[PDB]
Amino acid sequence: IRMYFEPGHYTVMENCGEFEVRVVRRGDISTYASVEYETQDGTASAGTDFVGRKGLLSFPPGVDEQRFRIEVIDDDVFEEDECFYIRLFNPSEGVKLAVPMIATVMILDDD
Ligand SMILES: [Ca+2]
Ligand SMILES: [Ca+2]
Ligand SMILES: [Ca+2]
Ligand SMILES: [Ca+2]
Repeated sequence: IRMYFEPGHYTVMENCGEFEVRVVRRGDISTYASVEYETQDGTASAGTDFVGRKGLLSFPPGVDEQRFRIEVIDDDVFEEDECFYIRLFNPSEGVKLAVPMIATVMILDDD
């Protein structure tokens, strides 16, 4: 069992409100599996550019992907391109992560 981000890169608009992130499970599909994710600060900041999130992604037997939305924080203040990262971790017993196993998000400014 392998798990990774697909898409691994996300290009998002500051006005976009929310975007879906997607993690995929490959190999044996027949057993329950899970992986934890957590946003991580980059040149973009939790609290000011996006709202931080940590979670558990559960894959029941038979399901090979999980999606989750992340909220982008809009404002009226000019910036240039900025990144933050979502990272995977604590995969359940059978699981080994593959690349990408950290997703990259660029917030394109609009102001
Ligand atoms: Ca910023
Ligand atoms: Ca911003
Ligand atoms: Ca804006
Ligand atoms: Ca802005």
